[PDB]
Amino acid sequence: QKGNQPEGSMVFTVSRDSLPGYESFGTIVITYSMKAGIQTEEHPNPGKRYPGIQRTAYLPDNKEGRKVLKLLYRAFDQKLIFTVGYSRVLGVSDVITWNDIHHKTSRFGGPEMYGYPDPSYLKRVKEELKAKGIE
Amino acid sequence: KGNQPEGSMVFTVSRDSLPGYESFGTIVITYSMKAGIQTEEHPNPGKRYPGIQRTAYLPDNKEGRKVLKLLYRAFDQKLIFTVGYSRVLGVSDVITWNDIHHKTSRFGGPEMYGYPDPSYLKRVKEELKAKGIE
Repeated sequence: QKGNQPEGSMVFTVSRDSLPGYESFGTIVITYSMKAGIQTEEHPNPGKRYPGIQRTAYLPDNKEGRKVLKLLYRAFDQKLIFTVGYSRVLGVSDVITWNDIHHKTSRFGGPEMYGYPDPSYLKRVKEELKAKGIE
Repeated sequence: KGNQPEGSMVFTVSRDSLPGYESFGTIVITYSMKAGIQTEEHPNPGKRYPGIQRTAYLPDNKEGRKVLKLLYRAFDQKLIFTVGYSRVLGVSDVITWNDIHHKTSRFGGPEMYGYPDPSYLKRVKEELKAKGIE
């Protein structure tokens, strides 16, 4: 239902250029700009500061991509796109992290590079949103 | 020449404007950097670092396009990123910027690494000149 995402903003814009696998369409560019803050009782280490982050994600500008954009706005409103805590790979804590809804942060390079082509990505991200009760 | 990890730099444009640069579009630069193993040119040779993805923004005006061309040269000369200490993460052994500052937000001004910031394009050109890209 409702998460512990930091304060911040979500905006988007579009480019006429295409993503691999979606050559008939332009590209949605989502920018998240999240503020530095102090962990609340809603976070794993209350009282400890965390820095802000900035992240950009990409979607094809087609009916399905715009539906996912709408669902991501819903998740952002429900404070579910990001959380604060441990970041698995580096094993650092007290940082802003993603929250199990994967975003393509590269245009190209396929899944190895968190980019396109990735023909099942839109289906996968919808599954991840549904797991948060967002459909 | 620097010691930037393997990776790619691409750009595209949006018709929407950045604060302070009304009636020009927005250049969107995407950097896609591969995980790797530190070389002898890095601070901890032999240690692995994970890949990163970063997007940066510039106004699509004359000055912004000049900066884009210079950033392409810097990327070609392996100077945009390095591997080392990140104060944000509080660790080293990660892919970091290399003292060529990028705006990773559209909005929110300097505190958010975004626009408006009337002195940014001058600053980034100076930082490029410091690496001999001019």
